[PDB]
Amino acid sequence: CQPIFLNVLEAIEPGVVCAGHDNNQPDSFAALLSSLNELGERQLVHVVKWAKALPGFRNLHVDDQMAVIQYSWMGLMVFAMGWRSFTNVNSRMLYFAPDLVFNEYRMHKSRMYSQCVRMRHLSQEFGWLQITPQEFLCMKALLLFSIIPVDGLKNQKFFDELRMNYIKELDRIIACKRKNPTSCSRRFYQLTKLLDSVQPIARELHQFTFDLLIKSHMVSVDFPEMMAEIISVQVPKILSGKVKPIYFHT
Ligand SMILES: C[C@]12CCC(=O)C[C@@H]1CC[C@@H]1[C@@H]2CC[C@]2(C)[C@@H](O)CC[C@@H]12
Ligand SMILES: O=C(O)Cc1cc(I)c(Oc2ccc(O)c(I)c2)c(I)c1
Repeated sequence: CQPIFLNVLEAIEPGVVCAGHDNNQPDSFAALLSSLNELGERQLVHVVKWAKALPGFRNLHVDDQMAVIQYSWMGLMVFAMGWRSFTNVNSRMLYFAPDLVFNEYRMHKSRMYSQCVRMRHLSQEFGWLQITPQEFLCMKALLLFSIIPVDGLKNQKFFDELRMNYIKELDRIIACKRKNPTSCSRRFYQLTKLLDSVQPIARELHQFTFDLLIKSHMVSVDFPEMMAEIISVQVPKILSGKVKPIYFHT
C-alpha cells in the first residue's frame, strides 16, 4: 500500500481557491454566476498545473493534453466540489469556495436549482458510500481521462495506456483493505457507478453554461477570457456529440 503513485496524488492536490465573491451585497443571478465563472477560471489554472504534474500526463501529445483538460474540467471541478461540500458541511450546502457557499436560497437565485440538486446528491454519495480520501484522489485523476472525441485523440494508444494504468491504480487502492474477494469486486462496481454519475451532471452544466454564454450580455453575466473561449469552442463539441464521456456501465 501507499505506493509512489499515491504519494504523488496526495502531494499535487490543489489547495483552497476563493471565488472573490462579494458576500456583503444582496444575492443576484448576475453576481452569483459571474462569481462562479471567475471561480471556474481560477480553478482552471490550478487544474492545468495539477494535470501536468500527474504521473505520465506529460507523455501525451501536447495537443491531447490541452484537449483532455478542455473536455474534462467540468466533471473534475464538480467532483472536487462535491468532496469539499461533504467534508466541510456534510453536504448541507454546495461548498464551491470558502467565499461562495450555496444554501437552498442561492441554489434558487442561481437559476440552476435542479442542477445544484444533482450536485448536492453527488456530494451525499461520498458519505453514503464512505469514500476514502485516497479513493477520492484516484477517482478524480481518472476523471481527467474520462472524456474524449468519438474519432479519438492525436495519439489514442498513449491515452488508452495511461487510462488503463490509472484504472489499475484504483484497483490497488481498493484491494488495499478488502481481505475478502467479494467486497473488492463490489467496491470497484460502486466506484465506477459513482464515476459514471458525474457525467450526466457535467453534461447538464455544459448545457447550462453554454446557453448562459450565448445570452450573457442580456443577463449581465461576465465570463473570463479562458472560460468564454472554452465554452464556445470545446463545449459545443461535447453538446453536438463530437466528444463523449467514457462510461464504465451502459
Ligand atoms: C465549475 C464551477 C466552478 C468550480 C466548482 O467548484 C464547481 C462549479 C460547478 C458549476 C459551474 C462553475 C463554473 C462556472 C459555470 C460553468 C457557470 O457558467 C454555470 C455552471 C458553473
Ligand atoms: O508503479 C506505480 O504505481 C507508479 C506508476 C504510475 C503510472 I499512471 C504508470 O503508468 C505510466 C504509463 C506510461 C508512462 O509513460 C508513465 I511516466 C506512467 C506507471 I508505468 C507507474
